[PDB]
Amino acid sequence: RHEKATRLLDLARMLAGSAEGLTLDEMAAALGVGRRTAERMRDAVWAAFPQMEAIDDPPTKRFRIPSGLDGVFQTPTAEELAALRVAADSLRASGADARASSLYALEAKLLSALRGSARRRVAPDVEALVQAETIAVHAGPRPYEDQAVLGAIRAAIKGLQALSFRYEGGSTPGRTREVTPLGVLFGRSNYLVALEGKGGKPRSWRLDRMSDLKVLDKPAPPPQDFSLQAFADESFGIYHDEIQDVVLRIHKSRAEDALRWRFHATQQVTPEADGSVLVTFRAGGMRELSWHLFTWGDAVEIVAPQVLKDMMVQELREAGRAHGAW
Amino acid sequence: RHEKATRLLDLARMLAGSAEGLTLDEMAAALGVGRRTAERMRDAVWAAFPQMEAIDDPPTKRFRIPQTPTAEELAALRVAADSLRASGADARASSLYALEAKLLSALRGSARRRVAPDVEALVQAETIAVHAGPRPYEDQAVLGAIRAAIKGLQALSFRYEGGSTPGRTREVTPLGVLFGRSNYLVALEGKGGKPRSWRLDRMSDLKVLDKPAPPPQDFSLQAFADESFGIYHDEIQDVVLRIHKSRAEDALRWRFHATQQVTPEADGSVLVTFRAGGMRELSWHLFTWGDAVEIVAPQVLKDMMVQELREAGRAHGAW
DNA sequence: ATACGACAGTTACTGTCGTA
DNA sequence: TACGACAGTAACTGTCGTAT
Repeated sequence: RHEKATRLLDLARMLAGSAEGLTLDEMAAALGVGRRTAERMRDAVWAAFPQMEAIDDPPTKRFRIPSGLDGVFQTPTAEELAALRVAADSLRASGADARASSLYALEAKLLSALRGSARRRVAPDVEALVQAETIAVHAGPRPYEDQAVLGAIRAAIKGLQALSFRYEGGSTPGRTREVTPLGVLFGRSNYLVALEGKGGKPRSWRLDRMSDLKVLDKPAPPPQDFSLQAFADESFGIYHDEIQDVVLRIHKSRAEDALRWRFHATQQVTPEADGSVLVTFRAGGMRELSWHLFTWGDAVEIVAPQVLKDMMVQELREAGRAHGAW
Repeated sequence: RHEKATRLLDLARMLAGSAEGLTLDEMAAALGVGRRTAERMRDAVWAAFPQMEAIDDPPTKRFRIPQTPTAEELAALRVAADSLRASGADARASSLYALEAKLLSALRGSARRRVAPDVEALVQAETIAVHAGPRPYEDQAVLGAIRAAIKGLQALSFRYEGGSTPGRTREVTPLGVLFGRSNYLVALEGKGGKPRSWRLDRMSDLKVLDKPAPPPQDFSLQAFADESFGIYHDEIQDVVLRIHKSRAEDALRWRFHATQQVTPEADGSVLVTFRAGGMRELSWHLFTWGDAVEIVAPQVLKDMMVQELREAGRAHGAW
């Protein structure tokens, strides 16, 4: 059959580039195949590539392939070249010209490394596909994706040196302040997560207001424990508040849409027996949450926390008087 | 054991050795498996490697098959695929990850291991703020027909579980796929006129038809995408907003529509022209401005607004 | 020629369980 | 771990034809 051998030669790919070895669990997690069949694939890949090295990492053996597969399995396929540029174009069409420029550069190198003769062959079908699909563009402020602002910032955190720049807003606009670069979070605007000097909690800043950029030659590292994605998932979006358990009651009117809906990274989607759906999660940013609570109209009732009652009826009198409801 | 997967790759190993073509009458001997199964191996590789060509010397067949980027590139490709896997977009992620693999594979060691520790320094110095909305229903298979029928220019007979006529199959011209709230297939019910959009959630028991259905020479999927602000294609109203003086900054650098024009003021406000339908979806986006917005044109925007406002207004005791 | 199917019969497909 | 084995059960196999 075909389906069975596809997933094998894809695992051979997963090991051909790890360069440290993804252990049997880390090699069979991207497949969810199972233990013993994963080891059977280990021998099928050895019976495919007897140069595949096993290396220890007690308490486990990590496996890698050091010398590349056959070129048959390395030169990319149509849908993958296509899906690279549909996303790179999506960035170009979301004002994110730098994030795109990098992926475009990839595509260029990815095609000159294809033998010229074969490129012309499946150059067109790529274009057919990229035309055929399109990604939505929801409405949200233009991303402040300037390379010079991102050249200093992907390098301040590289040498782990500090950085001082001029920002506008907050309680004190204009203060050219020095901070601890952690990483950039791409969102509605573009935001940089960083910390002032020492002491406190990592504040928020919008790239749109960055001038006087220098790579402050005064090294300063972060708290080693900290992954930026963890700080990301704190809030329901951007605004960082006192993190809040929330629980929502969805009518049956929108039951089966609530099942496949995605509120937060910490969802608790278990259905009431009587048709409703109760959803609990935990994050800050309770106003942006009310904004998403418009989308459901009369199909959800804020049950807890009762701070959402305040924020919701707040924004329904804030946009209700200015429109002509009450 | 596990023979089926390993004995097959050794077929593509010779389809890359030939460059002139091997026939079933040969391959069935160079594998010792027999002809009727050799006739299935070709189909298998053709499903993996459409690059396999069939040089035909009458009256038999023959068969043959025909970098070093910056950390920045790799980390950006990675973070993209991750923001895909974090959205439920399984089909579009699975491919960006595969593309990272196939070029990591083709890198020499002392460099592929020299910049392997550098990728993740970046991959955790950025992460993308995934947004609330349904999981895009992307199953490799129920988009696989659609790609075949767009390449082969064929038609797509598919059952549909929604839209006032659910239960039986119906033919359309496969025109495009718009990835949005959910995932969408825009098609022409019949031919001529304007396109109607179908949610992929409710399309199953598809089949590509050997009755090739050609699309018009002059259709633009991005245009139709713009035709409705957001998703559902209402009438195209000429939309006209005024944003109060405060949120000019984000308005001036906002992106309401692809056919939008941001005209500033003198009194303090900002004037907004654009043109597309979707009154509900836009009343939603205008809730996220509060009271800095005065709807001018059309009149149905005001209505859809007050409709979907007091619907929650009496629902949440705020009125 | 090859594509291509139906149809008994077989022997790999899982997951689970054992010892050196 | 690197390893078989258990049936338990769906796919793999090859005789046999149809189909230009």
